[PDB]
Amino acid sequence: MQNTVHIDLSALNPELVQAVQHVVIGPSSLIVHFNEVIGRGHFGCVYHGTLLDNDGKKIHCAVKSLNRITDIGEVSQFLTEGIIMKDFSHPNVLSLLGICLRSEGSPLVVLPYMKHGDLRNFIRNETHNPTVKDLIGFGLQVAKGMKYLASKKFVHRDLAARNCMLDEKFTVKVADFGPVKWMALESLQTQKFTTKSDVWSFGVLLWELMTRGAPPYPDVNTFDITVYLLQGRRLLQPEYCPDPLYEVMLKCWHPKAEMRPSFSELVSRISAIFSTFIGEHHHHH
Ligand SMILES: Cn1ccc([C@H]2C[C@H](N(c3cc(F)c(NC(=O)c4ccnn(-c5ccc(F)cn5)c4=O)cc3F)c3nccn4nccc34)C2)n1
Repeated sequence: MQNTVHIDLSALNPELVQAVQHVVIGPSSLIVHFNEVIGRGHFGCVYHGTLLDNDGKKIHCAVKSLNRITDIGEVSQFLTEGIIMKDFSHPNVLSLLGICLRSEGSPLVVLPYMKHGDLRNFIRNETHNPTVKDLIGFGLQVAKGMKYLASKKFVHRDLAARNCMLDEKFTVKVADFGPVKWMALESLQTQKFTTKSDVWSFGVLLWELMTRGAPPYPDVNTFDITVYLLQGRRLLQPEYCPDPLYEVMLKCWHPKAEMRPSFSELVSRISAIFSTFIGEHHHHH
């Protein structure tokens, strides 16, 4: 039976199994709402979950599972993915709550629940219609999360609005659901990624925010993005986007990687722009 698979934890890489052992969740503290699916694919599924804290109070979570398991390699990759987040501790970066290892079945990767889902779908929703200032604030939040990750020498490689999520307090968490329109020029040419190519992707993400989730380069199938960028062309300034914020976008797309601002510089510059735009806003950024 597929629900009787038993994983030999001693087959896993020693550093991986040490990391998993520090984040174990006892099954008695977790209710997986197997009938409440957040998202499903061929290989995995994410469910609503309830964690019971040490007072018996409820923590809403999301619980990742593998579907059918046939080899230890699938399990190792699944756990390695979860453990990426283990040492992330920042308000603007998605964290790992832990890993639940029942006797049988898939290991379960437990994450804090993000009430408002991914940032791109959130800002595209016509009944959310976020204000200019709140969109700037979301960008500032992403910049703060990326400043933290860059300080840990973590290169994201797929920063985009679709990979950020928004929780109940409207805190943005940089994440990766697991991308040529977001890639730096040098990454398109060499397939090498750095923090400076994350800065390029952040520029595109800011553009996504200020267009309320318009697809960048919508005609991409009709031209070559490398040629476009080599000839100096860039995404055009969104309507209602403040001029200094568009200049920030342009700096992120400098053809010379070393000339792009650091994420520390971006936090300072966007915080200045946020502070002087006096408009309606709702969220704590
Ligand atoms: C076809 N389909 C569409 C959707 C899905 C499922 C649901 C979706 N889902 C989700 C998002 C993630 F983003 C993750 N993330 C990771 O598993 C992860 C692994 C390793 N490293 N990072 C990371 C973190 C920070 C960083 F800088 C770089 N990487 C990760 O984020 C897991 C999820 F289940 C959630 N949907 C709604 C609400 N919530 N609430 C918590 C999680 C989610 C996925 N399927």
